[PDB]
Amino acid sequence: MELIRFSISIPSKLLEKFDQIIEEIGYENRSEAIRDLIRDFIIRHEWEVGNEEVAGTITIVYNHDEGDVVKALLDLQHEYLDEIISSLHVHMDEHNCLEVIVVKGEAKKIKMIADKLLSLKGVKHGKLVMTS
Amino acid sequence: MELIRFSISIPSKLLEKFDQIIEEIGYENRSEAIRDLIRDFIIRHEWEVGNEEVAGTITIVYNHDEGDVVKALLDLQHEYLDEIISSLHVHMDEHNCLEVIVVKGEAKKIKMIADKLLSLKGVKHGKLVMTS
Amino acid sequence: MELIRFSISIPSKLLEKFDQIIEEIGYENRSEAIRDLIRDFIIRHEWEVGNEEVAGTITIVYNHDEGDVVKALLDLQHEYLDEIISSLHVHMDEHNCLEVIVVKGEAKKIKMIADKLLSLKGVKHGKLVMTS
Amino acid sequence: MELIRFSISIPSKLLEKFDQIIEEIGYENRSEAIRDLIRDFIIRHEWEVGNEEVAGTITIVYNHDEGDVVKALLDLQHEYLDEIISSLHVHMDEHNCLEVIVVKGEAKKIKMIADKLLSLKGVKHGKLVMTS
Ligand SMILES: [Cl-]
Ligand SMILES: [Cl-]
Ligand code: NI
Ligand code: NI
Ligand code: NI
Ligand code: NI
Ligand code: NI
Ligand code: NI
Ligand code: NI
Ligand code: NI
Repeated sequence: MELIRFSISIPSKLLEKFDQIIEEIGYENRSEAIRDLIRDFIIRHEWEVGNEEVAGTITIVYNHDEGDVVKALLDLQHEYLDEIISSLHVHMDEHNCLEVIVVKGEAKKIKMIADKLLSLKGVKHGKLVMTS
Repeated sequence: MELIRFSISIPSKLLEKFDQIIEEIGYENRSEAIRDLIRDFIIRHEWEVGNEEVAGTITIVYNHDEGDVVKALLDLQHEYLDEIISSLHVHMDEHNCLEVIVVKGEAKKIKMIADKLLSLKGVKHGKLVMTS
Repeated sequence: MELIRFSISIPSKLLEKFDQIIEEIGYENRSEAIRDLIRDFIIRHEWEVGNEEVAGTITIVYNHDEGDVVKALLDLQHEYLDEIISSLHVHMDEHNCLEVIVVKGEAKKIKMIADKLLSLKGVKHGKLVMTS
Repeated sequence: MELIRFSISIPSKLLEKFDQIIEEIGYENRSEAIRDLIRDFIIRHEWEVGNEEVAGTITIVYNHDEGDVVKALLDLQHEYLDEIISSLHVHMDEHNCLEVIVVKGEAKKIKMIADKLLSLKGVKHGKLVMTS
């Protein structure tokens, strides 16, 4: 409606990995993709602060052998019964596990639970995904 | 390492709600905020680059009456058995569903299926969380 | 403590299939296995009539294509939200599905729900399994 | 078809609670009751006969603190990846778990794993529901 240009300083290695992925997706340029990022952020954020009701999936990959991650995960999960519905676990290989934990409840409490889990030791990856 | 600098054209109201949320969270500059978003975008999409062997969860939400969405999904999924391992399904309310589909395979073929799924009359959007 | 012998009439084809399986398990004879059956029955039964609290797994295999079984299953499941926790579904092949539905609640209501489901059209197999 | 007749030695108190429950349910004779139990036993175990390719759910219940039960399970399961597909896990209370493990493979190897699982310090019993 009325465009304003500004500049940003970013480590070159990083900006290039971006350009590669973005180039792949079909984007015409950066401003375009960065705005998406920005636009999505704002939205994902108002929910996170929302403090309402969300249903979510916490996907995580972890080497069950590195530390007591397997221990911690359960203890942490059993600590939040009301918010944790059930959990799917797929043994990816001799050492690695993929586990998606379904959670329902107050976005605030859930976004803080997702954090606790993903903040764990053996946790390699992980991401929360919410719904209205 | 080399710190490259560049600028982007962005609509005001958009750039407004951003800075606006930026303060709240506690950033120092837009460059910090924006860089993160980028590091995160890379994390989320690097798999779409190349053809490495991936594995993860495809979370979606739907209405099991609103169309053939249900049969469609099964017919579709059952088409790519090899890539789709299992899938958890929570019933949110009387008509709306939450279903996490776990998969593993080659990025190109994975995104091929991810797209075909997300794009169906009945599928009301659905995020992806894939690693390698 | 004080053994009483009685006799039973049973289709020969049947008694032989029994003898085969029982022979396989490691049983020394029939009375032995039949008593197990009887002993288990009595126990599984007092729960079923129990009317208390149980957590259960309803495993079922069905050709999603034969009838609207896929339809019926969801409609029936969404009809019992409070009792149905979540559901795992594994696409066994182009036509067949294995789906284990987790349920919690009043044994009476749950044992009657398990029935409704397994009584469905496309339903080939199925069995309820309860816990204290 | 030929109706064979045979008799069995059974302890009274046992044969007592049986007939006792038989009336309730509404049977006409013990022979009806007993025959069913047998038809059902066959349904539940025919897979243990031979080596056909089976698939189903191994439902179990445990206490995630009571021993190494948890790590044990994972180490064990991760040993037979090929046969074990996925597994749903509900948290019942503060220390007790419910976990349905979905598998597919050859009867002999399936029962081999089923046994090794059911028999572990931490596993407080667990039923099997397998077909072909
Ligand atoms: Cl930074
Ligand atoms: Cl009969
Ligand atoms: Ni614990
Ligand atoms: Ni595992
Ligand atoms: Ni089909
Ligand atoms: Ni549903
Ligand atoms: Ni419906
Ligand atoms: Ni299926
Ligand atoms: Ni291990
Ligand atoms: Ni648990």
